[PDB]
Amino acid sequence: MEMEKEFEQIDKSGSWAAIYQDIRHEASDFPCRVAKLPKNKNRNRYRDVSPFDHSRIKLHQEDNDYINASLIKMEEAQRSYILTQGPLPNTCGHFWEMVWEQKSRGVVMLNRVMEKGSLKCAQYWPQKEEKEMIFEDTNLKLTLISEDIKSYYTVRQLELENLTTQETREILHFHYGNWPDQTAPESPASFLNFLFKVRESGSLSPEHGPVVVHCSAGIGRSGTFCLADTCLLLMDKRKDPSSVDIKKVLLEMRKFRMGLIQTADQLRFSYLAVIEGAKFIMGDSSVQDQWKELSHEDL
Ligand code: VO4
Ligand SMILES: [Mg+2]
Repeated sequence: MEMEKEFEQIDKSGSWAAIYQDIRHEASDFPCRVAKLPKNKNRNRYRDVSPFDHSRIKLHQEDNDYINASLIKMEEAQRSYILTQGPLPNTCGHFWEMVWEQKSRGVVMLNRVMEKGSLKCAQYWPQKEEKEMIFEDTNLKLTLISEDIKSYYTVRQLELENLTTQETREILHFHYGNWPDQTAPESPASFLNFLFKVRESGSLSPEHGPVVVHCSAGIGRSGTFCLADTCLLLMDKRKDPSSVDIKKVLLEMRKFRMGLIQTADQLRFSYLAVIEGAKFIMGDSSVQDQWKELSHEDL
């Protein structure tokens, strides 16, 4: 409720840029010394996007434990996320080692491999059932089991095997197809339909490790996805939409990874998505089918 009154006041005053710049100014600044070591240069996709030392995910190998990935641990909401960059050709084994070690069940990919003429993420999962991937460095095998291709997103079932122990795990891949970099999703409905598909899969259960969320840099689209989810969860535990302070939640998330939400329009969209999602949280179950129909996911 209060977020909705704030939304209309910011909209009618045309001050989303100023509100967003305020968040940038107030955001935490913590050291990223490991990310900046010379030996880790080729493990970072972008020179200006690094994990903080205090929240970085450490790989369980004595050689080099570095991956560009951050644990966003939302204490009040009681949910954690791992936000990471799109893996590079040389860090795909590290990525799946992280998924294994952290016991994640879901990977949310919000970008395409090719965007705007450039390669934004390595092809880190197999595209054909009969062409499985072996990651020699980390001793992992990855097989495509099936995929469900909808109009704007795809859900894949993957099998991840630890070749040292022969244990296997099902990993769900939720792949958003039409959310461009530095933009907001096309509609709250299509975004919320996707978010609730991730939720319904069980991938966010506290019984599993944290869901892995990435785009190319792991901060813009990834931050928008996690901000909306966390705000809806906070509202859900209290059953009180007016108790959620979305800018405070975003500043809390930014204690764990720099730069989350990259444009003023992504911040504005986050308000829109949380305000709409609140209808479901507060007991209008029918609204979820409305999002699905407006999503045209079968067209
Ligand atoms: O590739 V993302 O720019 O949305 O951090
Ligand atoms: Mg507010």
